[PDB]
Amino acid sequence: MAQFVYTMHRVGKVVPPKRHILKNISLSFFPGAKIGVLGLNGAGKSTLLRIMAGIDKDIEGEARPQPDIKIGYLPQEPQLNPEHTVRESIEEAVSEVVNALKRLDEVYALYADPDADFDKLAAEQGRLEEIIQAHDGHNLNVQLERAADALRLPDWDAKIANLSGGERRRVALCRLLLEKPDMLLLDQPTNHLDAESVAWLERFLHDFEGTVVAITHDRYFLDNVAGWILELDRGEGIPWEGNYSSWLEQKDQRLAQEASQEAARRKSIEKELEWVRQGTKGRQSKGKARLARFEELNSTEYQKRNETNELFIPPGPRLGDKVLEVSNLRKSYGDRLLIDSLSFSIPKGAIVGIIGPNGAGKSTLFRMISGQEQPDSGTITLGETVKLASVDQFRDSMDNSKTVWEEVSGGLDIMKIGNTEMPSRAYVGRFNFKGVDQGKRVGELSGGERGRLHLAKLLQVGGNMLLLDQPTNDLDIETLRALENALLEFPGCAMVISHDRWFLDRIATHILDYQDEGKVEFFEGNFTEYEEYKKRTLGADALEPKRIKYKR
RNA sequence: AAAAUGACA
RNA sequence: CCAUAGGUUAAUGAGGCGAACCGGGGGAACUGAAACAUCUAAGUACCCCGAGGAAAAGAAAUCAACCGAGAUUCCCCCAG
RNA sequence: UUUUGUAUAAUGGGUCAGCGACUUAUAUUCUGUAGCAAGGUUAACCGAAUAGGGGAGCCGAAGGGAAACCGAGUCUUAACUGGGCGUUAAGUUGCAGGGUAUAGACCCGAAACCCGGUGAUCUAGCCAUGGGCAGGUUGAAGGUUGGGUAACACUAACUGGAGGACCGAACCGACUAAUGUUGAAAAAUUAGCGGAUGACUUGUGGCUGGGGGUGAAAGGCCAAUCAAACCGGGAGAUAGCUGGUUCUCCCCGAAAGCUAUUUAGGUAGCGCCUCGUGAAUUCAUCUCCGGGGGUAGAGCACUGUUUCGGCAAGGGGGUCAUC
RNA sequence: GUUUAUUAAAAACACAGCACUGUGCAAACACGAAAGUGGACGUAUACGGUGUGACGCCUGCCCGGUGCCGGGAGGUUAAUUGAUGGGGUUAGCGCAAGCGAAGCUCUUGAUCGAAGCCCCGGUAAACGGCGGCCGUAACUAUAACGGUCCUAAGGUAGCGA
RNA sequence: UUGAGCCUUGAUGUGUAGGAUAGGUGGGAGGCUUUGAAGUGUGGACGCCAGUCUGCAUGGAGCCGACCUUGAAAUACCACCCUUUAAUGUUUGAUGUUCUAACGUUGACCCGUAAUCCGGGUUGCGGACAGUGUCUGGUGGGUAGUUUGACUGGGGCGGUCUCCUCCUAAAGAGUAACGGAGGAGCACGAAGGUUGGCUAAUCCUGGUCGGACAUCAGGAGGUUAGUGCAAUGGCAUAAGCCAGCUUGACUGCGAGCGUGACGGCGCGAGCAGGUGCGAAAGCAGGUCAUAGUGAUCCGGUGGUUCUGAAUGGAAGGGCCAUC
RNA sequence: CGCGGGGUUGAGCAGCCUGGUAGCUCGUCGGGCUCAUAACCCGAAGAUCGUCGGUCAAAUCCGGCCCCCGCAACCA
Ligand SMILES: Nc1ncnc2c1ncn2[C@@H]1O[C@H](COP(=O)(O)OP(=O)(O)OP(=O)(O)O)[C@@H](O)[C@H]1O
Ligand SMILES: Nc1ncnc2c1ncn2[C@@H]1O[C@H](COP(=O)(O)OP(=O)(O)OP(=O)(O)O)[C@@H](O)[C@H]1O
Ligand SMILES: [Mg+2]
Ligand SMILES: [Mg+2]
Ligand SMILES: [Mg+2]
Ligand SMILES: [Mg+2]
Ligand SMILES: [Mg+2]
Ligand SMILES: [Mg+2]
Ligand SMILES: [Mg+2]
Ligand SMILES: [Mg+2]
Ligand SMILES: [Mg+2]
Ligand SMILES: [Mg+2]
Ligand SMILES: [Mg+2]
Ligand SMILES: [Mg+2]
Ligand SMILES: [Mg+2]
Ligand SMILES: [Mg+2]
Ligand SMILES: [Mg+2]
Ligand SMILES: [Mg+2]
Ligand SMILES: [Mg+2]
Ligand SMILES: [Mg+2]
Ligand SMILES: [Mg+2]
Ligand SMILES: [Mg+2]
Ligand SMILES: [Mg+2]
Ligand SMILES: [Mg+2]
Ligand SMILES: [Mg+2]
Ligand SMILES: [Mg+2]
Ligand SMILES: [Mg+2]
Ligand SMILES: [Mg+2]
Ligand SMILES: [Mg+2]
Ligand SMILES: [Mg+2]
Ligand SMILES: [Mg+2]
Ligand SMILES: [Mg+2]
Ligand SMILES: [Mg+2]
Ligand SMILES: [Mg+2]
Ligand SMILES: [Mg+2]
Ligand SMILES: [Mg+2]
Ligand SMILES: [Mg+2]
Ligand SMILES: [Mg+2]
Ligand SMILES: [Mg+2]
Ligand SMILES: [Mg+2]
Ligand SMILES: [Mg+2]
Ligand SMILES: [Mg+2]
Ligand SMILES: [Mg+2]
Ligand SMILES: [Mg+2]
Ligand SMILES: [Mg+2]
Ligand code: NA
Ligand code: NA
Repeated sequence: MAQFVYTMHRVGKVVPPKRHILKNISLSFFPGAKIGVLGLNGAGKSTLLRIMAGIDKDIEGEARPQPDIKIGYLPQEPQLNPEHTVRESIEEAVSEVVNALKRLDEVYALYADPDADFDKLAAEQGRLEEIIQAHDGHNLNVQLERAADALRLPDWDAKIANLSGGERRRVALCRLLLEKPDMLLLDQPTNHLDAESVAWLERFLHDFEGTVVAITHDRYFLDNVAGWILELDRGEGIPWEGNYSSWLEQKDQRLAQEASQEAARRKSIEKELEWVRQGTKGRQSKGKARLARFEELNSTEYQKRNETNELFIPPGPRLGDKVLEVSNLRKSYGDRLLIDSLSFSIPKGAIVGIIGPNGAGKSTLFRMISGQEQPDSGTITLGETVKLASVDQFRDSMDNSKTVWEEVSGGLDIMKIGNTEMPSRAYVGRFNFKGVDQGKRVGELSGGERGRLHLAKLLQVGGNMLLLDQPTNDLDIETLRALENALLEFPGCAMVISHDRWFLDRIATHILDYQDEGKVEFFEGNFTEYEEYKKRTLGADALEPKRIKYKR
């Protein structure tokens, strides 16, 4: 009884093609409930989040929150100001209190003035004597000095342009949170965070009540916090009570049963078609009712929209012994040194996984490798046979006003990958972009579809020193494993930057571990062999967490 | 663990 | 001994019949809809119970419209 | 009579005489006639009552708009120089008539549905009771006495009298043929045929009732009637379907087409007929004038097809670098 | 032995025998608005239903469809229950405007909620089903044999114009 | 045995730096401490792991406030506790086991009674189940009511049913067959409106890769080109091709006509209010035209006090737009 | 001929599924293992997707031509 924070009733949704990404989803939520939303890229999870937060009311059905609840919505790709700084971007969040202090000091100026002393005050200041109290505008200074510690935000002077990818998400998380809301709706909240930040956030989420609906492709992240699982497969809402391991078997069972029913329906249709095509045998019935039943049996069902399979990677020029060695590399920004005295040499035909904290120079390394930057010391020495192909860390380089096919190919009926040409339509189709899904504008694309398309567009240079900067951005399990199996077959060299060590556990052959002081160390092997190295030359240190919290 | 066959003189 | 159930005994009443009309309990289908299932035929035919010279109803928890009328029953309009 | 069409070998009629089919309330529209006339007229009812009262009410004299509302105007519209509907031409009540509506609705005619009752004296099954089956055969189990065994088993003679057993009359049936089909008979006669101690047959009396009975099962039987008995009622069910429709004279006089249709043999609007009113040199023939055609015919520049020339691509079988 | 009384007496019906299935007794089942009767003054060696039809030798493979039996985890799931949001009215604050307490009403429908169905097994003397194309051996006549596709399984014994 | 709620008792709340696990206001202040210390073992939950709460060991008379070096201060009552939970009460819900008193008894005995019916009385056995009533989901040819189109060179099977183009079609319009051939159930915020500008297919000669055919140059050419999609009629003033600015793909009307049996469908100058393009004259109420479709009823969503059943409101209607 | 289905490597089959992407098992050819052959291992080849033709795009759509495989020919 009681409770019942949020409700959805027969909430359909129709997209321009014709299909219903959501149809007949009727369910309710309760205080202090954690829901994890699963599905595939295209299942409608982000649209459901937008509806639940109330951004869009173009539904059929009802979607009601209980009155007097604060809703914090974290979207797929939060948009900030490339002009702002961290200080003036975070300061926006607590807006009713900065103006409260400013106006209170101005009223402290104007109150001693004998002009309308009993008119300009009783009507105006009184509306602020509690805006400074309920929100507590006096102690925002210590509030920020404390809340900065937990996230370990970038420096206040830092600019958004100078900010790195993970720190940007950190800032956005602080901005969203500071409102102290009840409903917390997040769409993939841990896109760029490392082990420390992800563990901290998934402890804080579990502690924090008020109901949290989280989109996540990460089994380990979901297991800690989720008390309920929403499936959201093909326009249906399947609620599961349990953990990921128990739900995965039920999902597989459902798929197997649906395939069996499909086969049975096929066989029935063959059997009835034979009778329909038989003769007449005299002046007898032929059964108009039976004909109507057979005609009704010809219905349609949705195949799983993207059971995407192994991607395409076209290798290019043959590559020799020199694989762009690096000697005495040192990098800094003003006085902030990222890397000092780094020297290594990648072998031939290897995959090199790069690991480290947020804003430790990982993207900077690719920047100076691709010629965008320069080294403050030493030199990187390219091999003359080396072809470069580096994937940008951010999806935000496409133009949202163009079609998928036009964006990838360039408006050419035949483009070329590497040296051989092959048709552009086939080249895109190799990335599971069928002819129907060809026509959607790249601004109308899910996160995973956008990532796949951007990867497909950039990988057409036909190079052989693939500098992947987090290709595992918004990839599902099957989408991830397709590329994970395609990469192991790459002839050329692959340098991969990522935060999820489980993906790298299957593909990495060389390791670049970042550390403090700007220390970057090379290693040859996989992560189990790295653990073997640590255990052979060990050190007793496991006291990672402290749980700073936010409020006093 | 698997292991079939070889015209007459 | 309880006491009830019960069995003889007396006087008083009703049993059945009859044409129509009347009140009550049940209650069709053919037909029309140019087929038909909601609907109409129709609370009609028919069955059953009960009286009376008539029977039922009947003295506002009724209408009306800020003006008012005064139980019930039947006839002519309202009005197809 | 029905038809495109009948001497038709298409229907109906043996003949006379009698009977037999467009009617009757009410309502509405039009026509003729009669009375009053911007008015006309009453209903129920009262009444020594076809009179006289009764004007409740109905129609008409004003329309427009969905409505408020306005008013010889109104609606539309922000508004019409507009545009739709109206003003400017008399109605109402009887009588007679032609239509339409609700009633059986011009008359005769179904197979069928529903309701209440009468039927198991014929026939289905079953229940209680008591009769019938001439005559002649065959030899089961069993038993006794002998043989055989340690005992059995087995065996021989005698005896015995079983059976949906055998042949065959009464009795019960009904396989073949002939006769008879306005019969002797609304299922029989004649010569043959099956069962004939049994799951038999028969007398008397009971029980099962109509969407129900009973059925050694055929949709068989339930009073000569059964894929739902008979009698009465709803009931003059419905019939876009056949048949029939009664005295006389004068005038005019068609259609078998289009569109639509659960529609093709029905119906509805229009085209074709008749009666009445009002109107224009209204309409028809002919001569002259102003028109636009793309048919018949003709033709091959075009779309195609068709031969014969002289040119000429270009090409194919061999001969070739037989790259 | 029985049957279409009145055009069909039969290969049809019945039958003894066989099998499956239900039924623990106030039995299943049938006639009955019900009381109550038959079953039966019987009691699983009994009674009802269905198929086959003495006797002899036998009765092969398939649980995919459709029925039946068992399971209860999960999905869906009625009546009841009426939390919530929206709307109407208005005592008042205003006296232009608008807001709107308590009550009363219209609507919306949170939670709870069984059997069935989905799902998991069995069952064929339960209703039923029981394959294609191509090559191959001293006359190329045919295939003991092989290749491949599909099925729930590919017709066995015995018969066969 | 338990889910859930409620009320009271306890406990828990470690950013940095003051002192070191500290949630908020307190109200203000030293009082707590002696139902026997700060101190001496450790009980145990937890921890961010320094320890702070707490069972028991003798004695049993102790800490801080205040100063504040940080934003804030001193666990030294009680308050809705604001947070986790830990309990005992406590209401409700479920799942169970036990009982007797409703109820069942087609178990035994007794009486009415000379009665295997019925009733009553004792006694067992079940027992809040079973059973019945109302509501409700499933199943339900066991039973009942009906439907199952038309054209058609007889019916059935086959084909077809609405719209557009050509021919049949007889030089106005219309005109049939199960006659001869093809299409449609759309698209376009530009492919629409103006203002500027431009004009094709094919063939030849020359020329880098490059040829039979890509781009370039100049000659013949003269619409054999093109139209957003079938065919016919059109198109150079282009209705074809290329750009700018654009929203007339406007609102209310509409002289007068074409075509339909009707429902309806089509063309339309001009008038009023605003609008775009152009220097203006002017053009623009969709697309070169002809297919791209569905009446009424019922209901949904916006606007409008037109109406609002005693009155004021409201529900519900009406009208306009639309599904 | 009235109505349906089919045609893909040397054999049997997918892929026609709403067009951008020609595959499978056996078999042919060349090596290897073995005294030698089968089996087994390794490596290759080839298909105008029946045909005439008409969608940016087909094996995939549609019309036709060719051949093959089934079905129906009822009431008198
Ligand atoms: N205009 C459009 N036309 C066609 N498809 C569209 C259009 N707009 C959205 N879609 C489709 O609707 C779906 C929206 O999915 P959504 O944005 O929820 O992402 P997701 O794949 O469910 O989740 P996530 O990216 O967060 O992992 C996608 O499949 C997207 O392609
Ligand atoms: N132009 C710049 N000016 C100042 N600082 C910069 C600039 N570019 C990068 N940095 C700093 O360099 C550091 C590394 O940034 P980088 O882009 O390499 O991040 P990263 O390690 O890849 O992080 P992430 O996890 O977000 O991918 C950060 O601290 C960032 O603020
Ligand atoms: Mg009497
Ligand atoms: Mg009728
Ligand atoms: Mg009729
Ligand atoms: Mg009386
Ligand atoms: Mg005639
Ligand atoms: Mg004739
Ligand atoms: Mg003649
Ligand atoms: Mg005659
Ligand atoms: Mg004659
Ligand atoms: Mg005749
Ligand atoms: Mg005659
Ligand atoms: Mg009027
Ligand atoms: Mg009937
Ligand atoms: Mg008898
Ligand atoms: Mg005998
Ligand atoms: Mg007989
Ligand atoms: Mg005889
Ligand atoms: Mg005999
Ligand atoms: Mg005899
Ligand atoms: Mg008879
Ligand atoms: Mg009948
Ligand atoms: Mg009648
Ligand atoms: Mg009659
Ligand atoms: Mg005449
Ligand atoms: Mg007819
Ligand atoms: Mg000619
Ligand atoms: Mg016999
Ligand atoms: Mg007979
Ligand atoms: Mg006979
Ligand atoms: Mg009994
Ligand atoms: Mg048999
Ligand atoms: Mg259930
Ligand atoms: Mg029936
Ligand atoms: Mg009827
Ligand atoms: Mg017909
Ligand atoms: Mg003509
Ligand atoms: Mg003409
Ligand atoms: Mg155009
Ligand atoms: Mg121009
Ligand atoms: Mg134009
Ligand atoms: Mg056009
Ligand atoms: Mg009112
Ligand atoms: Mg309204
Ligand atoms: Na998303
Ligand atoms: Na980065």
